[PDB]
Amino acid sequence: GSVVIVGRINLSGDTAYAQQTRGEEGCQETSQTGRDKNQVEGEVQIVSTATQTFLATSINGVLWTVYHGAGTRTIASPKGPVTQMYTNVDKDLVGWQAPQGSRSLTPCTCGSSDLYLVTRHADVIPVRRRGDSRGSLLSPRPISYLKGSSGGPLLCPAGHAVGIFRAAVSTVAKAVAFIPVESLETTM
Ligand SMILES: COc1ccc2nc(C)c(O[C@@H]3C[C@H]4C(=O)N[C@]5(C(=O)NS(=O)(=O)C6(C)CC6)C[C@H]5/C=C\CCCCC[C@H](NC(=O)OC5(C(F)(F)F)CCC5)C(=O)N4C3)nc2c1
Ligand SMILES: [Zn+2]
Repeated sequence: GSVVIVGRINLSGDTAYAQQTRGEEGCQETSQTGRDKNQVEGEVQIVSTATQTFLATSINGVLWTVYHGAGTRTIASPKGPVTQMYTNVDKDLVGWQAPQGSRSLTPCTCGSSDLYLVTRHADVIPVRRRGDSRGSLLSPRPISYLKGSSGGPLLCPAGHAVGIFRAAVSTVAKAVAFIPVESLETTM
């Protein structure tokens, strides 16, 4: 079956807000056909397979997500199922050509230490950068709050993309792992 856009997250100036466009019944049927006529908008898509929901982030003209969510699946589109352009399991990274109407985030060149994880609810969670692929949460959170947010963006204060959220370190989450925008460009 195909990955399906079921909603999205829009970044408005210094804010993010979510919208739902599809429920479980529509997700299951569109996953089967791979045919999706819904208009696309936003930098972050809420995506779903038959059985898992997660996020996808547009960067550099590619809609990126995690392999552990998408597998090798196509993504539903107005012209039917679209094959992945990029698949790297070692990076836990897949990507498809970005849908017409999504807006690509700008890769960050700030070097900032303050990062902001966007969750699937448009919650913006502060994070302290610790290198290029890890971040420490300012307040620990039950991992429940972060589940379903893989493939969403870490942003810098200016709103640029720093990386794709991959996994969380926990024992309550204390830290997060993300794929740096630099690794996406190397893949590309
Ligand atoms: C099948 O072929 C594959 C190929 C490559 C691959 N690569 C990774 C790293 C992987 O890991 C899985 C899924 C990740 C996940 O849960 N991702 C988040 C998420 O939201 N997923 S999701 O959207 O709910 C879902 C599953 C898509 C629907 C974003 C978190 C939020 C909450 C975590 C809840 C407890 C989990 C804590 C765990 N911790 C961790 O693995 O930490 C490490 C670190 F210590 F950081 F190094 C990475 C290696 C160890 C974790 O994050 N995952 C476990 N599976 C695969 C599988
Ligand atoms: Zn920046």
